[PDB]
Amino acid sequence: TVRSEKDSMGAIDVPADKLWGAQTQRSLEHFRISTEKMPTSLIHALALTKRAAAKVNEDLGLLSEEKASAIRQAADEVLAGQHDDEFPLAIWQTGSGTQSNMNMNEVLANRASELLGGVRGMERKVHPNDDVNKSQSSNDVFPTAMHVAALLALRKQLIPQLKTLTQTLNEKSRAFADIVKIGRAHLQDATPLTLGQEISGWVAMLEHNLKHIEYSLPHVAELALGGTAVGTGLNTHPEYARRVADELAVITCAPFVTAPNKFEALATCDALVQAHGALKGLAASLMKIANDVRWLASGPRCGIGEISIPENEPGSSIMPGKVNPTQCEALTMLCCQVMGNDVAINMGGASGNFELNVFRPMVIHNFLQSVRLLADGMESFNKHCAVGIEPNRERINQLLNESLMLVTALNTHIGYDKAAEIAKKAHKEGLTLKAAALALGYLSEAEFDSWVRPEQMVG
Amino acid sequence: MNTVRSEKDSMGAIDVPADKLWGAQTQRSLEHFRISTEKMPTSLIHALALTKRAAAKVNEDLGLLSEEKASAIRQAADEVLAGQHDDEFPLAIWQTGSGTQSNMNMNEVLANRASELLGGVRGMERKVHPNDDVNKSQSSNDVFPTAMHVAALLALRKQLIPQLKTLTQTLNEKSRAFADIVKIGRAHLQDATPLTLGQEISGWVAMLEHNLKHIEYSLPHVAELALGGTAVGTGLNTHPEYARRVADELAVITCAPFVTAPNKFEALATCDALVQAHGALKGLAASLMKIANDVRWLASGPRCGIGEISIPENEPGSSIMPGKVNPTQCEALTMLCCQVMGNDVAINMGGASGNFELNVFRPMVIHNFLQSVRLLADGMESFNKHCAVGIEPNRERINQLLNESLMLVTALNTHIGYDKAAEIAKKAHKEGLTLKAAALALGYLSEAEFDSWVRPEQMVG
Amino acid sequence: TVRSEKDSMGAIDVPADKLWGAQTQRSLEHFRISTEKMPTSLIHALALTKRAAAKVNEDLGLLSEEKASAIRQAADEVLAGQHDDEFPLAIWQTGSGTQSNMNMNEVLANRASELLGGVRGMERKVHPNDDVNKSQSSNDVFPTAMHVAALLALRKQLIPQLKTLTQTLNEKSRAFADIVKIGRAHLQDATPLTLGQEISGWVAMLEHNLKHIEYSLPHVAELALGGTAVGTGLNTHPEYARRVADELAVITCAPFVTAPNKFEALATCDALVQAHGALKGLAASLMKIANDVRWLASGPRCGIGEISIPENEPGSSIMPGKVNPTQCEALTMLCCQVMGNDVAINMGGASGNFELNVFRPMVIHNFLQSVRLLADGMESFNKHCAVGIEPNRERINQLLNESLMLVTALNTHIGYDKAAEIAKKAHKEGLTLKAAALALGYLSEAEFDSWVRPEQMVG
Amino acid sequence: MNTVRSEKDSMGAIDVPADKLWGAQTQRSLEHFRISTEKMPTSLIHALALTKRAAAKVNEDLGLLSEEKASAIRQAADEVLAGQHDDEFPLAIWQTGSGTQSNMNMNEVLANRASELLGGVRGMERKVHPNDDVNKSQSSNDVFPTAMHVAALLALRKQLIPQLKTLTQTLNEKSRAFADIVKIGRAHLQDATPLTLGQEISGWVAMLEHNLKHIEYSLPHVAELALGGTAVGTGLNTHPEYARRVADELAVITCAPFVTAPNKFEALATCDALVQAHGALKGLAASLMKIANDVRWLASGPRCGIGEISIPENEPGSSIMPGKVNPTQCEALTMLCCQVMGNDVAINMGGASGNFELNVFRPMVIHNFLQSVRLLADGMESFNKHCAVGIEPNRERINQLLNESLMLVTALNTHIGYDKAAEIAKKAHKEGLTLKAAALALGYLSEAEFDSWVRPEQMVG
Repeated sequence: TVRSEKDSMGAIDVPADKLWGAQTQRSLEHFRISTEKMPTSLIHALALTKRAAAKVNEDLGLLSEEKASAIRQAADEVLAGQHDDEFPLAIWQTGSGTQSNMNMNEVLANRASELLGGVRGMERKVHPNDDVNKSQSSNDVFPTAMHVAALLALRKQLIPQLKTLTQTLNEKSRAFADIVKIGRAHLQDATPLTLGQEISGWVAMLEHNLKHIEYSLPHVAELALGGTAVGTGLNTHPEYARRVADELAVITCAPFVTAPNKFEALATCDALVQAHGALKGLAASLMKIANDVRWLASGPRCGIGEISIPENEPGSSIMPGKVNPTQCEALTMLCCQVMGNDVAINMGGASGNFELNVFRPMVIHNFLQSVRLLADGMESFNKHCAVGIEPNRERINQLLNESLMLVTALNTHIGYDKAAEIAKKAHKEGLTLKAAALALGYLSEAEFDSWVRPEQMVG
Repeated sequence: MNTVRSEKDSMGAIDVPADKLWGAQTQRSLEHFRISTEKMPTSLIHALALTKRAAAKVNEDLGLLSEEKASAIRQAADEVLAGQHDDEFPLAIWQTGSGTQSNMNMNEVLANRASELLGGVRGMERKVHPNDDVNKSQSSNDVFPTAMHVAALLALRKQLIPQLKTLTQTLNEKSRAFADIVKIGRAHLQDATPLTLGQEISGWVAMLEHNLKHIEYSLPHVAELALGGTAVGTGLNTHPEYARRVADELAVITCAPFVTAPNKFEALATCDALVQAHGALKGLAASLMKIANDVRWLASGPRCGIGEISIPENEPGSSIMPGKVNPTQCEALTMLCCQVMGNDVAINMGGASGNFELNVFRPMVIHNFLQSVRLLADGMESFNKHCAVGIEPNRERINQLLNESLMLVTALNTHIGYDKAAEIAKKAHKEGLTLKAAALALGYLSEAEFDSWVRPEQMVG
Repeated sequence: TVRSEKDSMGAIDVPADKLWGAQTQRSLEHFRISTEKMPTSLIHALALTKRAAAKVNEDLGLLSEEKASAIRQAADEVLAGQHDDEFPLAIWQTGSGTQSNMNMNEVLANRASELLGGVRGMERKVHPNDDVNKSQSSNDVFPTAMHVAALLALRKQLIPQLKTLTQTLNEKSRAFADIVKIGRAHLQDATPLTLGQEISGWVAMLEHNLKHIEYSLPHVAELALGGTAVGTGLNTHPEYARRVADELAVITCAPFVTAPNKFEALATCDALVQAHGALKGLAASLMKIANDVRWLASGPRCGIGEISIPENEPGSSIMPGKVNPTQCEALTMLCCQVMGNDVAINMGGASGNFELNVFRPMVIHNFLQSVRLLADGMESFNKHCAVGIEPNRERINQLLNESLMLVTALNTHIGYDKAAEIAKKAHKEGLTLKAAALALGYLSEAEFDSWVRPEQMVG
Repeated sequence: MNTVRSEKDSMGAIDVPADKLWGAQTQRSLEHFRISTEKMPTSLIHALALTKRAAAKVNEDLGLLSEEKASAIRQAADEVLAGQHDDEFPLAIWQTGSGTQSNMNMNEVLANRASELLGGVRGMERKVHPNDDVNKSQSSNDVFPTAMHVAALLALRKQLIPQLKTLTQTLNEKSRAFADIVKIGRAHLQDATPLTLGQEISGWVAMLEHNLKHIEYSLPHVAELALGGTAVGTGLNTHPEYARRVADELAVITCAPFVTAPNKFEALATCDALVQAHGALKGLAASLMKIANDVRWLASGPRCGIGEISIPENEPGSSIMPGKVNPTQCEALTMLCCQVMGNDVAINMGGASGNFELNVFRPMVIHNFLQSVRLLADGMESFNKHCAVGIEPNRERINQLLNESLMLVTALNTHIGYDKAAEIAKKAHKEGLTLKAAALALGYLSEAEFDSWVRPEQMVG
């Protein structure tokens, strides 16, 4: 049920049905903290990093073809979801990510050995440090995997969902471009605008956020691999750093480059501090959009009620028409999460010392969580709420025409004094503007209808 | 004034303005830390003056300082406390992280002024000396944290807690006045089963009562003073009774329960008491944010919002816009609540960043802490007098919303059964009717029965 | 492989081998956001809440004995770890926690039905809403479970580990009470103190933190259950709120009480905002302690090196004596996490509206994570680092006696001018204080040894 | 001055100090928002004056305002910009959340002063009118966000970016000067394989270069101006060319690339551009924190720390304490970096909290944003001139640490093999020896061979 594996500290029992080795087993004794583990995106990015390193080491004559090919095959099995239970280590580990680096080295070595006709364990044909970790340090591998996971997640998950939600809201803005509604400023009734114009503000917000996120991508694409222990690249081939970045770009189809300054790359998490700045911007914009949606949908009788949203959860037959804005609640909650995650990242990023930042597992745990939250939240809000936003046209018109805000349309036809007198009488006596104007005898019903045109007050 | 006076320290001579009372170390700090515009607040300047006044009294008691000098230093400190020397403290928050430079600012100003009070002059011929006399038995390392806690505890006791109690009393009065006014509930922003306006306000009251207890729990730790720890916490170069005596003297002159810190290493190496006390303040900020938001949403209108309450109108409006009242006190309060949340993060980072024997993030920590206390105290004072005391219900609007809602339908269940009550509610929702109109249209009851049976005052417990 | 369950929205297929029902299945369609789920502590607290509600409903004659007993048995199975895979829902759900409330209602009803000789599904003998949710709302159940989980986690995990770490450091402080070392202020050499005194500062910090955490417990012990939908308790028995709090106190052995104001209890997360304030205080104290440990252990040759710590991970045979402070790295990282979690909690807690705060899943996700991180982090730091702290006595003495800081011991024997002259000569020429004093002929070697006593300079 | 002047608004009459230029709405705000001590910063006051100067010019171009009045308003605004009226702006940050009251403060001061410039008087007989003339074509809702972006973009362009470039140049000079000085590496705080001091400093340089690019990426969005959106974004009651014309005029007079916001609803309902730009500033704060910490740790000593570099000594020391230099510039800089992190949270909360057509957290957002810019700009300026320009290596100490370390042992591998090199390192560690002493004791090489083979200058790439 167990096998005996060894490292420089001695022998330790490892579960026979697992592919990790002595160092991963020791880490399970020493970092038993909470429940957060490396996310799949990061495990995959680590496997890609090892796949690329093995290819380059083979190209340079440093690693045999049979070993490099077997390591790549084992890495491909990880990427294909065959080894999810082989990565048991906590986020809350050595701050360089050494323990997860060695977790990947051991799993890939033991599995590659089997692919070459050997066994897992100390009789293995492929070796975690001498083969799988060749030319590498934990110090440069972990930040490489951080940036690979971050850039691919932004490109493949977050940006597509942002574009999809933007397109939905742009369609709604055009569909509702002629629906005049009351403005609200300071929460008070205000000058009118169209529902389409209000939604166009949400659209422009998401378009601006996309640009800010795109501006953060070039720095995240810079990779530390090749800096080795402290940034000098001591005892590596002069072409290794460029070659491994090129190979990662090939296999991922993304524009990875080697970091021009390896000391900045090892000593900081600056690219991720900056990129997460754009994500907390998106979180503040999504919070505002989600709040507008839920407030505009509030009711069905004692709130605003200008729009309806899809009803996705069962309700009580004695409470028909009550629709809780549950997608808005999930989205506003995760937006608060992103703001907190930004603080954790900022503290970690501010806390490097000398040649190495050792707050890395926590930084990437927060960053990749924010990406999942924002991408999946935008997907869910789009599919289950935004695509179904519809106006309540009678309620919109009732609020608009019963308000006091259209009174300025009378200024050019009668006095400002008379228009103001009409509004004051309406407010004091609970009348519409039309009823107050007729009672004062300042105009005809025909004149009011001709002169007070909300569709001429939105430009 | 253009004319200068030459002042000296261990580094040499430097020119200071002839009409000012500070000395060489203040002038160097003024010239070397030209960073932004934030300076020590008056509360902290006063706390430093109190600390020097107490230290002079105890040094005299112990035979270490002459009566002549001790009395003159106390007189100079009382002038600072009386507001006569605000322009003598020009230094930035963004200075040395121990607050050494502001300690020396007080030492120099008090020495030069005490010299004049003894018939002498300011400058290098002074009769009283900043380090040998005004800083006797002290270090910057233990003086600045002492002044931090003196300023913090007095601000909490004399400004924040009284204003919190006052706002709580006002809202308790409103809760009692409106105890019989039934209104629609709102959960998830959706219409919900009713409660009274008094019950809703009682929630705000209970929040403020809980916050007071949390703030009170933080006061004993802030009352612990570092003075007597000297440079690294061991008390080297102090009389064995000095730490206790100076805490006692500060307690006498401030009428606050200051005590010497039982562990001077914790007192010098951390800002932990302020990290914890500010945790209670960010709790109060979250509660005030919610209360302020309820007030402004409930007052929203005049015709396209909720409009269940009115608030006092303090700012001019437009003649052509009767009935519009911007909730400006609510806006100031929600803004400062956000400020307190950010200040908490700055404090937490400074508090987490001590090294070995000394935390050197102190000016920044106290700048944020005292700002949060001013904002919460003055914000509650302003919100109370300019909004809370004048909150009133709009009774007709409250009843209109309640009677137009679908949420009173369960009052029918005991009379006609669940199935028919649900049928009425569904018809009312689908057809845009009141519950009464839907019930009459189906023939399930009369108007008199509806009015007899549907009683909101029986639906609030 | 599936069964058909029903709610008010219609029929939906549910996996036959699962115990949840229609509403939980719908939630899996609508809240597919990230990977964070309710933690075990919260699932258990929900089960305890349902167990207590069923007991009280039976006492009041509202629920049959056979149904109440079967519900309690099913809840006990959850608490015993038999149903961990029956709670699949995301944190990022309806902000009142309705979906997780219904998850518990459905699992307990389907399982209780089996315990009464029935089946799971629509033929069940026990009903999720009419039986398991009797006398309750999601609005008051979820905050009750939040406070039950929070108070029990603070009492059973965090406070014991805090006391254990404090005891270890108190023992180290006493053991090292006579070891004089150089002080450090502003990172510069400073007046001496003992290693025991320095550690006593850490101890006093942890003692103060325990008091602050204890002060937060009475508010967390207040429970919302009995306030029902909006706080009025409409259509509940007048004794129900007190009875359910009493029953929770009995079964958990903790001092739960009914909240004296149910409107504060439903409309806010104030108790948890305040309690988390004390946890971020602990995080700032632990950050400082962990940093002192790793800096004091830094080296082995080019840092401070005044203490040694246990070596828990393998190293390279060509780098003997290098010991990375990996427990300090895990602890400082999780302390940053707690600071970020506090911001997320503060935003959620500030964001209630009217009768209900609907940021609750996110608030409790953060709060319970901080408790796990701090409790497990203190356990790990204690077991794997603090218990093994030892002084490097020769290095401590070398730094102390080669510094310039002991010079003030000469002030009372010779001039201050002469002592200052000795220190300046030592600094300019790279000498010890003793060598400089002898070169100036200001004292004998015997006088220096008699007069310069570090053990007399620490009080 | 005790004597008053009666000023009027729509609400009635109120007394203002006779020697002041503001009017009734400023006086009401001053009296109703007595909250703490933070006021509008001078940069924002100047941006509001620039906005009114540009609006007057365009209104005159469009035939909407007489040449007489437009020229007088521009003259009054230029007086504000020249620093002649700082005491005419007394209002708190903690005011109405749209900044209406500070908009009116500028309208009233400029109208009363422009009246005097036309031969008239201040007060109700004035020749120029705050709302009809100075606020013509404008709303508070679009003026205050415009002034926010004008102040923010000019502060970034004229203060922050130049100081960032200057500090970067200094550190690049140091990196080149020290390119040949090999020192011990430190990873996890543990001794590590070597690098040059120039290489280590090149990391700081590269950080500051990256930060400059990130800040530059944020400038186009801040350059978008809300002016012309009026009350809710539709531009009702403006000439169709007004929004473009006023952005063009602001671009001319400031020499900065201001443009009208393509979507006025986004411009009025959010502070998104400032949320994003402040994200780049908190990035810079994290980088500066790391650089400042490296400097102070590397300079720590004089005898019980690292001590690889020296820094300028700017503050007096104790005669009895030669060689001790507190890193006070590093302490001021690390403190303000914490402040920027907290300010970011306050900004994020305000930015997330817009409702419908208007974000009303604006005074708080701009107070934090402009503070962060002052702190980072002035902090970099101060750190550069008072610390960075004078950083020097301690060459003997650098070499002592390098030669006493165990981390040069791999230079032996090619000569004697891994096994013997590892044996030497283990013996040196266990017995407290240098690598050379351990190698000689085992008889594995001579002293001349060790000196020939162990070359740190060959171990840095």
